[PDB]
Amino acid sequence: PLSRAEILHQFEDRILDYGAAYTHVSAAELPGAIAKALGNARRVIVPAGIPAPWLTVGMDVLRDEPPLSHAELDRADAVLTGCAVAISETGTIILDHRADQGRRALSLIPDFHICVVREDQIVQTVREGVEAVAASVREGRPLTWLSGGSGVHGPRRLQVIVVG
Amino acid sequence: PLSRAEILHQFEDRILDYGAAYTHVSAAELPGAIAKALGNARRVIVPAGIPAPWLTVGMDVLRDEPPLSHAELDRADAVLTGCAVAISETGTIILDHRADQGRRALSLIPDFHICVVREDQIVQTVREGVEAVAASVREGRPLTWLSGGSGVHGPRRLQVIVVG
Repeated sequence: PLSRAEILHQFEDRILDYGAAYTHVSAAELPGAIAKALGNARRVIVPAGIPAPWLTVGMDVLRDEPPLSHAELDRADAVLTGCAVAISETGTIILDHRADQGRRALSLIPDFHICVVREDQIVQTVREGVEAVAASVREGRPLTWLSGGSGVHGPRRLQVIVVG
Repeated sequence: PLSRAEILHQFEDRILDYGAAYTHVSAAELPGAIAKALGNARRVIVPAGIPAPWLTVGMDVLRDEPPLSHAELDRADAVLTGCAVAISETGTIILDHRADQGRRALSLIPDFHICVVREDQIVQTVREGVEAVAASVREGRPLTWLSGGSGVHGPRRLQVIVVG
């Protein structure tokens, strides 16, 4: 097994090669990091399970209750989500669409995805990643795997924020 | 390991428990099965890589070149896709959005998904399923895992057609 430091560095490398933005911050720095990532385009879709402390005044928060129309999603500047697990070897982020991630449309239609990944959600191998989401699969939850590897198609911009 | 027969029966059970329709047909029967699944609502989105022989006169074929708008996708009656692999234990179908599956929007926005699964694409375990799509992940292809387990949220209707 790789060390945690090597895993973090590997994940970073793979996310950067994907063409995504990447930053690793402390919990205290997180709200600022998200704010910084949004810049002056602050119309951000926020799934119900995103912790309040991540959010900051000046965000134009869109909520998905009632569900945002395709047009509302397309007009949003960004979507902010957590994830289920991330895999360092392939720079993969897996969503299982729990409350901090929202339904599939929220990370498909908007053009800029800000995805917050806790340091402890990053595993080295695909095998471990699948183990982490096995229960979600058994529950019938959908999974979306977004990968750098070893808009029309989805968000053309991705910011990954590792925290902790 | 389960036998192929037990695997097929298991996959069927899990897909049926998901609330999906399920049929197992021969290759010769496939075009008819797809036609039968569409009924009188024949406006079907067909990814470029779907083999011509699956398609039948009377289908109102929509192509995604140029890309269909959200409204065009929402107005379509169905989308027809292949898949990457299916897992019997969890009734999971994994898409990797190759040419016979199309971009993520095509299986998210329309309300009725007809998904053709070759008998040889069905594996027993999640472990095997991941092995089957590992190369896609390494390539950076997105994966969508649709699962029964052991519209707003996506297609409210799913027809699975196992072939061969």
